[PDB]
Amino acid sequence: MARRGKKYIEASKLVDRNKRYTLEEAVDLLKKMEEVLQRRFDETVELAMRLNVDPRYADQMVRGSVVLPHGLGKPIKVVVFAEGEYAKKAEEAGADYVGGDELINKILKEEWTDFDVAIATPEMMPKVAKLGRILGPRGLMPSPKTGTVTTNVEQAIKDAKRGRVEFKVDKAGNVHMPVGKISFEKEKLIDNLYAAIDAVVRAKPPGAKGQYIKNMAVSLTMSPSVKLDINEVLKKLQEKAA
Repeated sequence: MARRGKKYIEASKLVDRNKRYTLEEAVDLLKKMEEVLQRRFDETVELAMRLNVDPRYADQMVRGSVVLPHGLGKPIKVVVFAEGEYAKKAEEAGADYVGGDELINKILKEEWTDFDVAIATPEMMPKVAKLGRILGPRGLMPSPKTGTVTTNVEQAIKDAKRGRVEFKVDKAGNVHMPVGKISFEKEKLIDNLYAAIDAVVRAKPPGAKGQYIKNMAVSLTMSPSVKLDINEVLKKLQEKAA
């Protein structure tokens, strides 16, 4: 498709390079970007924060959850990659699709992605990796950052079913949160974004020193990023609270 790349750079031209945007500006750009990108799946809206923490220490771990104000109409369809004891727990907890090598091969070979969230045990991730190419782009790859790689499958399934978004900073201090679909009306996306940003703000650990947030940006899965103005956003956020 000698079309897709023309579309990517056009969408990039919408962003002022070193410009740092308000949430309301950014969601406006995301929508304009999608107008150009015209993707055939409903792109996930992604929040990226880099935090000033070394999570090697317990007291600098950034970990939490938040029920975004606006999510997809329920029920949320949940796939769990699991074997043995964990598969039983998975289905007991109400997972829609529970499976191992067969499930994984069905997804890859039939290009079947009819579900809202994927969770995997740590033991299954090595087998799940080959799903990176179909799931990655659709925001469906199980990841520790979304807390979707775990042996505590029951709590992860229930959290997904309730729209509780889980986050966990990585070793480099980066948090990634999906905060809705681009198909959502903007007012909803702005709401979800304050909600998510506030949650990470409140997760500030006791060992966190100096300037907590070092970078913030929002993206669609396959679009350029929009940098956010950290101090503006935190001001807007504080002004609506205390």
